[PDB]
Parts: sequence; C-alpha cells; structure tokens
Amino acid sequence: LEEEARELAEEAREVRRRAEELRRRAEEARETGEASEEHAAALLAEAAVLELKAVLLELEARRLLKESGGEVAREALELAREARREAREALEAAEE
Amino acid sequence: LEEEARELAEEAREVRRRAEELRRRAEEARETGEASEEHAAALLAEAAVLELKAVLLELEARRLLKESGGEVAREALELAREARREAREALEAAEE
Repeated sequence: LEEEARELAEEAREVRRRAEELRRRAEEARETGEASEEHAAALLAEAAVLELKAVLLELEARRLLKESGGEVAREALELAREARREAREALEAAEE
Repeated sequence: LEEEARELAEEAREVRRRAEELRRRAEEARETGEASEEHAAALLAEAAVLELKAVLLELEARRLLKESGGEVAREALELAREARREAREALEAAEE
C-alpha cells in the first residue's frame, strides 16, 4: 500500500508542476494582454482538465487513507491538495 | 520588487521539481542495485549542486522578506525551503 501511495504522490507532483507551468503562462497572458482566444481557451481547457485529475487524485488519496492511515498516504493527500490549489489558480488566471 | 519575488518563486518551483526527479531516481536506484558508481555519483553531484542552489534561493528570499515583508516574498521563501528540503532528501538517498 505504501507503494500505491508513492505512485499517487508522484502523480500529484506531476500535475502540480504542470499546473504551476500553466498558471505562469496564464499570468503572463493577462499582464501582456494578448487576447489570443485560441491560446486563452487552450490554457483554460488544460487547466480545467488538470483540476479534474487533481480532484481524482485527491479522493483516491482519501480512499488510501481510509485504508491504512499512514504518513505516506497523508503526504500523498497534501500533494494532491496542493496540485488542486495550483490548478484552481491556473483556472482563475486563465479566465482573465 | 513584487516581480522579483515572482521570479524567485518560479525559480524555486523548478529546483523543487528537479529535486523531485532526482530523489525518485535515487530511491529507485537505492531500492535496487542498478546504479553504477558513475550514475550513483552523478545523481549525488547534481543533487548536491541543486541543494546549494536551493540554499542560495532561500537566503535570497530571506533578504527579499527583510526588504519587504510581502506575501509574495513570503510564499517564495516557503517554496525555496520546500526545494531545499526535497534536495536534501535527494542527497541522503544518493548516499545509498
């Protein structure tokens, strides 16, 4: 089970960093004012999907914490939550 | 100055993720014995360097917080500490 939590955590690290990248692209986009509707909607789309992946990873970590209850499942839950939060920020930054 | 903290933050996100990639490689290698002495010493060297980079970004964040106790500078210091900590885990894993 600790190996399942390790794959959950590492997958969360991936979606966090990718949300971090998308958020930066969206923040630079609002400050630049580049109203490339294709680019604005593409970032919005990939940020929305990244969030749904983060929510799925989140609830899967909750399930892996119902069972067991170890620190490795606990850390995998925080990393999923952070990824969810970074994705919601990339979301709201893409709306503008 | 708030743009400087954004750059110090984004740089800390890169160092964090790279420490996450290095650490996973070292744990996977410590678990098995596949790591050659070249590779084991290579992961350690880039992790040690990555650690020093994370200490420099941390201290630069402590300076930025000293100059202005802004929330943007605060989160950048948190991200640098996180990168520092992830780098140190990559160090200890590469020792084995």
